[PDB]
Amino acid sequence: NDIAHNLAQVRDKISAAATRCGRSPEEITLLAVSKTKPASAIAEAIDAGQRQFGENYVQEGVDKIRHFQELGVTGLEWHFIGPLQSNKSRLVAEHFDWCHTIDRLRIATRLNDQRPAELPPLNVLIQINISDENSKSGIQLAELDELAAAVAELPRLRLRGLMAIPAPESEYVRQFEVARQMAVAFAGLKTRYPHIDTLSLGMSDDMEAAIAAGSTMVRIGTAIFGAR
Ligand code: PXP
Repeated sequence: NDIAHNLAQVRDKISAAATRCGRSPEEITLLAVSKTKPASAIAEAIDAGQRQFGENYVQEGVDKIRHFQELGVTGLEWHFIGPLQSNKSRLVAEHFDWCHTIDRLRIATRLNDQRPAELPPLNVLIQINISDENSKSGIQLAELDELAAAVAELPRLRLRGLMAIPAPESEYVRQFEVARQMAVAFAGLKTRYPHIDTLSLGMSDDMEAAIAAGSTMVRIGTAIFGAR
């Protein structure tokens, strides 16, 4: 693999997908999903221009984070995008800049209470289980309003929007409709809540549908770093 080459290609596809549907490419944030890839591979991405990285497992994330802190690398943004058990919340709160997987209030409160006061608030997204009946992550859409309100008062967090890991679909129509469900909910949150600007939605194979539907952040793993 040439990570630098993949980055530019993915970025071209992102830019193509945004322009094709009348969006500025500036609206879509590329989040490089570096789970199960060595810090050397992240380094190749960092050198090529990538600054935003997503990790699914806490210790693996912190190692990579501590590592690039020691090298002195600036302007990085680390998103934790895997499920978050209670006993591993302290590590996420101390080292990450974003968490995409808030799906119950006890975990949000722990993250709030373990977040060092010198750090800016942890940017958090509420995860919706929009279409996956084999998953236990994410709330139902009916729960969004209540959970968003509870989480919105936590002063060491900053509620920024919604995330969803849709059940896998092959039909492009279903990818788009499911993503549109999320964008509608995102839209509705934004009419009421301050600084709702992030809809984390779309991976390597449903990128186009997700961007057409209104996603602001795609989470690309395979098309950048190869397979896992
Ligand atoms: C939460 C999350 N986002 C993004 C990805 C990236 O998927 P892909 O490799 O197809 O780009 C993954 C892979 O597990 C993921 O779990």
